[PDB]
Amino acid sequence: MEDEIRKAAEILAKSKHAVVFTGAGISAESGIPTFRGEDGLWRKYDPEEVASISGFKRNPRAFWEFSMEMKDKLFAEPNPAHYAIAELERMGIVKAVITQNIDMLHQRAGSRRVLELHGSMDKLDCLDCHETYDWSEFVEDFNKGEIPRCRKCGSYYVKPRVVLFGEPLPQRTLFEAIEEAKHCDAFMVVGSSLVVYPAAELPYIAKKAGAKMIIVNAEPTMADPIFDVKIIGKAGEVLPKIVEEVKRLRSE
Ligand SMILES: NC(=O)c1ccc[n+]([C@@H]2O[C@H](COP(=O)([O-])OP(=O)(O)OC[C@H]3O[C@@H](n4cnc5c(N)ncnc54)[C@H](O)[C@@H]3O)[C@@H](O)[C@H]2O)c1
Ligand SMILES: NC(=O)c1cccnc1
Ligand SMILES: [Zn+2]
Ligand SMILES: [Zn+2]
Repeated sequence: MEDEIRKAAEILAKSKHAVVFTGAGISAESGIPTFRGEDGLWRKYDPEEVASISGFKRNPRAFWEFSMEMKDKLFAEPNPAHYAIAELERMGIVKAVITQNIDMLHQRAGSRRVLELHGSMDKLDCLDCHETYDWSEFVEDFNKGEIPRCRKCGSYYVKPRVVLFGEPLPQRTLFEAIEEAKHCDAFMVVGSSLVVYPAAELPYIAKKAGAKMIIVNAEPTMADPIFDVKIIGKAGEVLPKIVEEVKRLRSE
């Protein structure tokens, strides 16, 4: 059973307002590659021109062609980990999910409260005429290698609602996440290296507030010491185990 998974369930089974923070690691088992080798990535492309709002206004194609070359799974679906977290919310334990991912796999899995720190691929906006579109109107053409283009004014500046270099983090969502970390009674990290703000700081904020800390990651992080329970392994495998044990403790 492993003492780690049991204690995690022991903690969750006792909390009425738990919060889950997730990073790229929770979507690896869905087919979406993590941020591994980001250093090298910036050796092939100028981050300023292909991934900043400034480079986007200067030439939209750089961003889109850059995305086409790197984006792998466009029709990925939530894996067991996402569902486990949605089941936890239905059970009255998890009250919120804070994620850095832009894949929306938490919502598609049933989570009702998802705070997206880096935005998402849900919608796009034409910067010239202000038409808005759902990612679904372009997905197929994009997978065929076609740069999205406004169907109303024909502009090529159709920007997705994700945070790019040079623009601020969504303040109000960030505000809600921090408040979340301050009043939760259990804070669990899943698939995040916790290296950069806000991922790197939210755990410490919840820790100061008195929350019980749990982490499930494939590799250790520098924040591991503050966690009450830390599990090494895959989210898609560990999460469903924890939920089962919580149900067992509940019905007993
Ligand atoms: N400049 C830097 O030095 C640096 C380093 C790391 C991250 N970052 C930034 O951090 C942000 C993303 O952070 P993040 O934490 O979401 O992504 P991340 O890629 O940094 O971390 C994902 C974590 O998931 C773990 N993981 C992989 N597969 C897993 C699985 N199946 N189950 C559970 N865990 C698994 C990994 O071991 C890793 O620690 C980006 O903005 C990125 O640019 C920057
Ligand atoms: N899961 C994700 O949304 C994601 C986004 C960008 C890079 N790696 C993972
Ligand atoms: Zn337009
Ligand atoms: Zn809350």
